[PDB]
Amino acid sequence: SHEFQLATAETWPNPWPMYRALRDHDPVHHVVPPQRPEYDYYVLSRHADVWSAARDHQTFSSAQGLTVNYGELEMIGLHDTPPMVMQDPPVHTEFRKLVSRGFTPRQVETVEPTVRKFVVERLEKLRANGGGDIVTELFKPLPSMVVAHYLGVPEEDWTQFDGWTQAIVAANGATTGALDAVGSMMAYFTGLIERRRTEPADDAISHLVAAGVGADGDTAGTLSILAFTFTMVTGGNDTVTGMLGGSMPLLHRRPDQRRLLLDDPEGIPDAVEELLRLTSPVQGLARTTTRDVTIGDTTIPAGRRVLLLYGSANRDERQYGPDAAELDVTRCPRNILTFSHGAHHCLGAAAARMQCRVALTELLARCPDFEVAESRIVWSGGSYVRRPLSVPFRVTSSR
Amino acid sequence: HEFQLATAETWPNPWPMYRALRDHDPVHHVVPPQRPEYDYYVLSRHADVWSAARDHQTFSSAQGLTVNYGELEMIGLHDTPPMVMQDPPVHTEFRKLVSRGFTPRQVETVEPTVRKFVVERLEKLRANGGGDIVTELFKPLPSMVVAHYLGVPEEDWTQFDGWTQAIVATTGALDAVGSMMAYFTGLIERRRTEPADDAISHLVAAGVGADGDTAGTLSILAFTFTMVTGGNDTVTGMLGGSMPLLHRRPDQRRLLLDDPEGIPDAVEELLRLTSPVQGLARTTTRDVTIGDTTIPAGRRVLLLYGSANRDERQYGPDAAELDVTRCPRNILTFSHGAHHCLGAAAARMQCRVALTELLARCPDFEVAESRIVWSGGSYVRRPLSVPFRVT
Amino acid sequence: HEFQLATAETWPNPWPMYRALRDHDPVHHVVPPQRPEYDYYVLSRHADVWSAARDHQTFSSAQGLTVNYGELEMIGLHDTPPMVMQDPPVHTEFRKLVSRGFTPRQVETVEPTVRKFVVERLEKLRANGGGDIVTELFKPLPSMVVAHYLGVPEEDWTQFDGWTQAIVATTGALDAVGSMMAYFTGLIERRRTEPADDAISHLVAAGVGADGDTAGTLSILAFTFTMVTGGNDTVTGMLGGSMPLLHRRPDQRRLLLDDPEGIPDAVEELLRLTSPVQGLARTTTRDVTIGDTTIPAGRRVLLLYGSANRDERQYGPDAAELDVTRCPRNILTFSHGAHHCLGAAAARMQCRVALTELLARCPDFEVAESRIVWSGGSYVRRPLSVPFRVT
Amino acid sequence: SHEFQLATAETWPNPWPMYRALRDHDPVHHVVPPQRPEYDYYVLSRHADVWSAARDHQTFSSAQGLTVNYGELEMIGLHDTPPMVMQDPPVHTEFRKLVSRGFTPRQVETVEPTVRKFVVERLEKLRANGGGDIVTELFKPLPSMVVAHYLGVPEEDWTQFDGWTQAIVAANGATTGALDAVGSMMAYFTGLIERRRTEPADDAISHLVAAGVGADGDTAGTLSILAFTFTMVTGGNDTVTGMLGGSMPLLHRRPDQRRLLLDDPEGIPDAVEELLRLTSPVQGLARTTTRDVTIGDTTIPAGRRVLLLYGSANRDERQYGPDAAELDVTRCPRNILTFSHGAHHCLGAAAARMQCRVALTELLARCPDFEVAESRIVWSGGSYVRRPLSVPFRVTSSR
Ligand code: HEM
Ligand code: HEM
Ligand code: HEM
Ligand code: HEM
Ligand SMILES: Clc1ccc(CO[C@H](Cn2ccnc2)c2ccc(Cl)cc2Cl)cc1
Ligand SMILES: Clc1ccc(CO[C@H](Cn2ccnc2)c2ccc(Cl)cc2Cl)cc1
Ligand SMILES: Clc1ccc(CO[C@H](Cn2ccnc2)c2ccc(Cl)cc2Cl)cc1
Ligand SMILES: Clc1ccc(CO[C@H](Cn2ccnc2)c2ccc(Cl)cc2Cl)cc1
Ligand SMILES: [F-]
Ligand SMILES: [F-]
Ligand SMILES: [F-]
Ligand SMILES: [F-]
Ligand SMILES: [F-]
Ligand SMILES: [F-]
Ligand SMILES: [F-]
Ligand SMILES: [F-]
Ligand SMILES: [F-]
Ligand SMILES: [F-]
Ligand SMILES: [F-]
Ligand SMILES: [F-]
Ligand SMILES: [F-]
Ligand SMILES: [F-]
Ligand SMILES: [F-]
Ligand SMILES: [F-]
Ligand SMILES: [F-]
Ligand SMILES: [F-]
Ligand SMILES: [F-]
Ligand SMILES: [F-]
Ligand SMILES: [F-]
Ligand SMILES: [F-]
Ligand SMILES: [F-]
Ligand SMILES: [F-]
Ligand SMILES: [F-]
Ligand SMILES: [F-]
Ligand SMILES: [F-]
Ligand SMILES: [F-]
Repeated sequence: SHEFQLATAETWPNPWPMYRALRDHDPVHHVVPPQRPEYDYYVLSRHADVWSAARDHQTFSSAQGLTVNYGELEMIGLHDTPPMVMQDPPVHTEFRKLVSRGFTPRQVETVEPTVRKFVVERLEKLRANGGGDIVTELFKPLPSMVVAHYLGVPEEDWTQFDGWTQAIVAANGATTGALDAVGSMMAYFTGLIERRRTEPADDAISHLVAAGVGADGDTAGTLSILAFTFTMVTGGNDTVTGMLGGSMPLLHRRPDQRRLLLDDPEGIPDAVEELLRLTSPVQGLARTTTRDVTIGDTTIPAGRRVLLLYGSANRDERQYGPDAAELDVTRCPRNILTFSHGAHHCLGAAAARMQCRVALTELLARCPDFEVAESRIVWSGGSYVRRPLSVPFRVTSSR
Repeated sequence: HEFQLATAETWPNPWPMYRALRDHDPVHHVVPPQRPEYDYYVLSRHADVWSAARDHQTFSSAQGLTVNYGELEMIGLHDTPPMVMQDPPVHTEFRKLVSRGFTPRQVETVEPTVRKFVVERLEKLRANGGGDIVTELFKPLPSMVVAHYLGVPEEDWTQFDGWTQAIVATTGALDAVGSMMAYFTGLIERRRTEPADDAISHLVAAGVGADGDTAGTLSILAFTFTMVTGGNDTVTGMLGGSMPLLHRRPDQRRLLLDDPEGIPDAVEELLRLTSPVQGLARTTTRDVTIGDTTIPAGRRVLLLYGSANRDERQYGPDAAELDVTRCPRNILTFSHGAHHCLGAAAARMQCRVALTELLARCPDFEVAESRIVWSGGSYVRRPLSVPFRVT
Repeated sequence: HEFQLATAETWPNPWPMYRALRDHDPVHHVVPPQRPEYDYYVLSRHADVWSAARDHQTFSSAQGLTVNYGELEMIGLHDTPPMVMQDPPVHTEFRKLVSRGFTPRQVETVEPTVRKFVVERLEKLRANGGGDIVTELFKPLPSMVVAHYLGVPEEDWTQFDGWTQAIVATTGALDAVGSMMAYFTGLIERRRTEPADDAISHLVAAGVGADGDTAGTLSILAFTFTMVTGGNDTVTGMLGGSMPLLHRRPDQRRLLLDDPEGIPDAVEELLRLTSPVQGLARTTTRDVTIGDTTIPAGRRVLLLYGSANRDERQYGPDAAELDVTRCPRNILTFSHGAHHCLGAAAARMQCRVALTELLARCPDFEVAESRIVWSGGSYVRRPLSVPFRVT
Repeated sequence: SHEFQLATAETWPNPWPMYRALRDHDPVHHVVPPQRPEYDYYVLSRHADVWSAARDHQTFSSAQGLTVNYGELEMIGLHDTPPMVMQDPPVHTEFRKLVSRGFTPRQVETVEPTVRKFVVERLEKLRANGGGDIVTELFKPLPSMVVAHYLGVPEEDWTQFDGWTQAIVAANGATTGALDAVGSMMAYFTGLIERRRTEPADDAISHLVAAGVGADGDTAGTLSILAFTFTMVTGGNDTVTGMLGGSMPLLHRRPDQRRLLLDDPEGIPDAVEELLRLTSPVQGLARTTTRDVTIGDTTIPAGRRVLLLYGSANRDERQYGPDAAELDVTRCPRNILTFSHGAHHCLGAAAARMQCRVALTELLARCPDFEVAESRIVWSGGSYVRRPLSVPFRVTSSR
């Protein structure tokens, strides 16, 4: 297929061939914006290369940015960039230590029931109409509760909070309700932060406040806690949506794979893994070299940005065999990059996995013969996170 | 004595330490016993600092502006600007847009508004014999100008300054930040359909934040925050920092009293001696050699503007003292090069005004040096309290 | 349940967790939430652990033997051997010399001395109905043999064990370490002109420490320390660990009571089921692939000897239970390959003796499983207290 | 001159030409023991290369050993190796943090008087005999007091402690008094450690005990504190001796340089720096690569040991000019490697510097026209630390 090109809503449907293209012919692809040559960068597509890069945080930095956009830490450009910039060990270690305290196994169990309740409520509402938009009806609002949960947002506010969430996530002058939501969200948290100073819980934010972040005047601290929550509200929400929605077409395309999980629900957890591999909600993130580095026969100059195609890595035939491109709920894939590897390995991987499990389990139980109108599926914009905005669902069984 | 990052108790007199460095260790090496890897260098001579600032490709700003490699560690104590600028080409565009909010029309337009406040507050002080000139005037003063450049509508200036003064400060500032944050979100929204001439309007007009951006809208708020705090302290610093200087040299003030036509030139001298931004670091993007010393690539190098301005090698023997008639050239109070301060004009205007009115309405005033209280912070040197007395 | 490094409260029954791993996650990946970089793998199947241990060039020992990358951080809590062995070629020479202190003559020579103590203490216990068989016998017992291999003269064995028992334990052990340290320095000095057949004599005879070496003399002391502690706990572990097993399966004991000619074979079975050294890590020297999983170079990989020995894929369905008649082959209680235990013989002898005398003089004994107390430590599993009762 | 070859007492006199040889012709010299080829290693001699290597602790590890001896962390071989093995950041960071607490400026001031007292006592005793062995009479016992000081050894024990010190430092069956000293030293410290558990000072050791090292049973901890003290007693003692003694011939060879410091004692501190550069007590230490690394046109395989010739680096003409080999007390040398650079930059650099200053100052004041019988100077064994055992001194002025 075509050569590298950052993804758009139009290209998100089948980026797989471009990946194969790169993997089979330009493992270390050099991109040179024809107009702005000073912003050239590289793209890694082979599982092996992407894997090493992600892990070797010493050579491939994060604190410079996570996208191929050099103006990332400035003002112009942004739009498609994480709200917060992550540091590298040792600097990053304090943070990871503290925030991981709000990301324990109890955190998952404590909110799983809520997840299932909602999943079942919406699933049955859809069985009522014998169809609908499973993304709009379930996979979009679903993650918001988990994110609110991890952020330490009290139930009374859940209603209000989800409001703001949905206004912002919708961003991509309809986005005016967005600037508004952000402000609202903004003030809310400075409040919640205040509340936590003396009424701490065990949510990530409580552990940062309790640890002193944004304490006695420390403005920069408070600001970063905010940057964190907004990064969670935005990304933590639609990465899960991307997984759930993105899984629909994969399953639809193969009822035999669906049948396996039907006669034996035990395969679901493993299936979630295979689904995670193929969907790769976070298709790719970039790094900045901290010294001239040589991969294969290409030598990426220091200071250059390199995009790690996690999505291509999870589909690399070299790592997963000939059928890498196909769905195999029994595959039990090892070394997937869906959550990356190394210092920043996703803290909510078990939260996402739980959500996928509950969702897929309930779905397969109540809508054993669902169908997806692929052709009518809509993909969100952005070049890094691959999620669907709309997924025409329809249980070939009603009432 | 040996070099060391300043503190509120060491800010009263860093001058000797600077001389020491300029004279005996131009390219000073600091090696923290606890962390020899988190080592850095300190340039103190005017010629070097000047050349360093001008050479952005070699001395980058995109790594931080502090000598602390672990600055971005949420741990605590963040003596650092609420956000950091990139270097060209990246910075070029940003700077180009924001500079449209820093035009001559911009500075001129608010001057009258500023002079009025200065006079009102000065007279309020004469009506009391004295008072703390920093909290009473110098602190609130720079607040207005920031708002003016951020495009904050006048009616709000009262409510706004309300937060400003809480943030630049029992942490009710958290609330102040939330309020101000949300405030700006609306102002940005608004600016999408009412593009004035403020920096923010020019940014929003470019597409920043204008689209449920997030990140983009957050960087807008980071910038507004930098201005809100940095823009206050620096002016507060210079205006307050000038008090003891003018107090100590009555002969100088006399020159300005007999001939106020020399106040603009005095403003330069005062800026040279105050250097509110005593220093800011950079990070070598390659191994660079200065004199005998060679600084490895990726090393923080603190540019001591404050010292460079007092460098005898540049301003003569008396470089260390007040000479309102000096008319110093090439000062580094606003750095040099790609990051040269955009609010230099705005900064100068506030002092030309403030100083003129001070001298014109309180020709005879006294400052209790001994009772001045400096703020903390190793990079920006400003007084928290400067007891004033007109008589 | 999910995998996790053992603790004194989890040592009572790890068997289920192992099964789980062997059956569902042969090459288990552990990713610490606080430190995803300090991640590692856990091999639990006999075939893999066996192959891992045999392949030293790929799975090195010279990085540490714990899954904790920050093991050598003085911070605190050091669940790790008092020193670490290198891999061939380096290890080859060391092992060659030290192995001369682990000869057949060596094991045979002290057996009688050992059996006597066993009998004395066993009778002392019969004279009291019972007592704690670990503190009363199993703990002091392995002490003698170590001393014997370290070349500690018998008269001292009393004073020596004195320290041993203090160290293997209000930290009067610090003093015990100092005393023992100095003790060995003299013994080494001595050995320069009185080279016996102990391991130390063979080392000193080679030139180690013998020259105001330091380092060299300190490594001698590190080794003697490893032996002193490790060599005790492991045997203490196996002997004590066998108590509940023999207690639980009276039918088994009966087989040994009617025919004590089957005790040597029972010793193997008991070693297979106790695996005092439940596990020890290695560090991949290259990217290596096991099954679907690929472990990156420089990754700690915990070899679960304890699990490999209970692997049904190797010993059949009942692999999980006591069959003194089994005569298990290729157990991993003493690892395999370049680091295969040198004191395997010495270890086996102490149990052949201890067990025979136990069964011969207390055919009818009881162990209060419910009241056994395990020691801490995630790699060596031994009981601190095993209340004994003869009746 | 000849090709690389680890130093011996016989070769320590003038190793400078071998260095130049390497620098000018084999900057990345490959050494291959003819008999044990598996133990091949590399040697860096150019200031630039040695400097980068020392700093880049990520690539060039320390925790594997500090010498070119691969059996370093085992048993056979040792002899010429540090008693303790240093870790790499982050692991090493805790230690550095705690021990540096006992290495403050006060620590120097608090013991400087003692240094000067002793220096003057011995100097005058030598003026008495109008000569003697300045190493045996002063530069050998001198450092012991500072080391005892930093280790937190109470004055009453000073007598006893120095005894053991001298017995061990003498190591290189006369070394029998050594094995004895070590044992004595050994037990002493376990005691001192005990004492510190409740009677802590501000000496390095107190900070480790107070921090918990070797606490509630932690045997490994206690053992490492010991390894540290023995590393100080051995190395901390004779590196200073190497500097002081080694400086004698350098000064002797140039009375004009000595004259400068005579008419202006201010130059002494700077002189100490130039002396430090030329003496390089720690001529070199090795590192182990943690990945294939390429210097120039040579690519040192990972896992290989590399010797960083600090002594050659300080003499590199490229860094210090044409006269790099000569003494210039006004040179004011920048970037010297005498104390290394990076994570392990010597903690006692200011202590050594103080000693050199006091010594050199007193010497130049009381023995302005001393002489050294170079030909009769004796060098200690070992390939890493270059110190003299004997230095025939003689003030061409008596009484
Ligand atoms: C299927 C959904 C998800 C995917 C694919 C995903 C993916 C990722 C990836 C790849 C990273 C690291 C990016 C890099 O630097 O390469 C990351 C980090 C992280 N994720 Fe997720 N994530 C998901 C859901 C979540 C959720 C629901 C939460 C929160 C409840 C979460 C919390 C975080 C946090 C806090 C980190 C930062 C860890 C660090 O920097 O050490 N993620 N995620
Ligand atoms: C006493 C008065 C002030 C002083 C001494 C001061 C000093 C500085 C310095 C040293 C820099 C460059 C720092 C570096 O990169 O090393 C700077 C940049 C800047 N200042 Fe100020 N400043 C003052 C007042 C103001 C005010 C009131 C504003 C406007 C509201 C302002 C806006 C800025 C901006 C936006 C830049 C960044 C320019 C760029 O990055 O291209 N400054 N200032
Ligand atoms: C219950 C009895 C014992 C058990 C289960 C045991 C277990 C082990 C294991 C697992 C190893 C290899 C560890 C590895 O590298 O992964 C080992 C090595 C060794 N053991 Fe033991 N051991 C026991 C008793 C003893 C005794 C009493 C001595 C002798 C006094 C001894 C001396 C050693 C030595 C010196 C080695 C190292 C060999 C080498 O590195 O080449 N062991 N032991
Ligand atoms: C002229 C004399 C001395 C020289 C040339 C010297 C040299 C060195 C060097 C080169 C290192 C680091 C080696 C490497 O890894 O490359 C070192 C580390 C150190 N030195 Fe010295 N040293 C001297 C005197 C002392 C003294 C007197 C003390 C103690 C009072 C001392 C305490 C230490 C300590 C504790 C470190 C370890 C720091 C760390 O690992 O972070 N040194 N020394
Ligand atoms: Cl603290 C933190 C920082 C970064 C990331 C990861 O980057 C997030 C994805 N994400 C978010 C949550 N879980 C996954 C991201 C990528 C690309 C773009 Cl354009 C936007 C976003 Cl939000 C995760 C936590
Ligand atoms: Cl966009 C921008 C970024 C940085 C700077 C300059 O850095 C500011 C000073 N400042 C602020 C305004 N005018 C001057 C600063 C330095 C040190 C410390 Cl601790 C705090 C602050 Cl705020 C200027 C604009
Ligand atoms: Cl020279 C040598 C080095 C290591 C080992 C083996 O490692 C020992 C076990 N051990 C000791 C003796 N026989 C067995 C050990 C493991 C874990 C923990 Cl936490 C402590 C210890 Cl002590 C054996 C000789
Ligand atoms: Cl904690 C620590 C570890 C290592 C070193 C440094 O290595 C020391 C030199 N030294 C010692 C003190 N100051 C300098 C050394 C090198 C070579 C040889 Cl053969 C022996 C020794 Cl002792 C310094 C502290
Ligand atoms: F798009
Ligand atoms: F660029
Ligand atoms: F890898
Ligand atoms: F139901
Ligand atoms: F139904
Ligand atoms: F302060
Ligand atoms: F001065
Ligand atoms: F000069
Ligand atoms: F840090
Ligand atoms: F323009
Ligand atoms: F307006
Ligand atoms: F001038
Ligand atoms: F005016
Ligand atoms: F005063
Ligand atoms: F435990
Ligand atoms: F089981
Ligand atoms: F299987
Ligand atoms: F660590
Ligand atoms: F042999
Ligand atoms: F004997
Ligand atoms: F078998
Ligand atoms: F027997
Ligand atoms: F029981
Ligand atoms: F020698
Ligand atoms: F080797
Ligand atoms: F360098
Ligand atoms: F005298
Ligand atoms: F005299």
